[PDB]
Amino acid sequence: AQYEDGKQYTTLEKPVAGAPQVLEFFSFFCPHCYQFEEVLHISDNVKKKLPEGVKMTKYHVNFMGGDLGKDLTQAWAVAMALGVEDKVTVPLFEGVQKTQTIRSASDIRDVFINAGIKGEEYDAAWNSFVVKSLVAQQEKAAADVQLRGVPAMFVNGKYQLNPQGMDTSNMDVFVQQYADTVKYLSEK
Repeated sequence: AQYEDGKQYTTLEKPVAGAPQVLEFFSFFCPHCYQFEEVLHISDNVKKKLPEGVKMTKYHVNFMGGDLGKDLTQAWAVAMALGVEDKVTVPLFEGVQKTQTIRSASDIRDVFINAGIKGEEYDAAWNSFVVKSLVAQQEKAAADVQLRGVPAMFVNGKYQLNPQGMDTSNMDVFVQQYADTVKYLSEK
């Protein structure tokens, strides 16, 4: 009643097994995504509503931005492999959509160095298999769920969260509603 399949979430017709707990696809080029992270703080709020044990996962997509899009996906892999995701996210959104300093593969690297990673660590990580695998892993995940647009978040690999069927009025009300539905979906 409170959460029906079709209002606040749509049950995937052809569910994907082996998928992570809570998956969230995004792109540094996607403007709505900036609103999701920087303004709404969706990623850190949903995390503060998820039950103990469950873990969130973010993947970058390459159908937006051209070759540099693919580089940002690979750049995102490096962010995951090194586990510095909780620091490079903002300056990458700002460097691409706001300041507009990031316009090639070199500027992205420059962001990481200023962030706190050695210039040798980044480059060595960029050409690492763990990174290539993650780029192939992300691409596959995005292809399985037949992703068409970002942002987007899936649960249990069998439930796609619909932001359409939720409160749009109070920005704070949509946040909690978006997080609550994730809590329920996680338990089910």
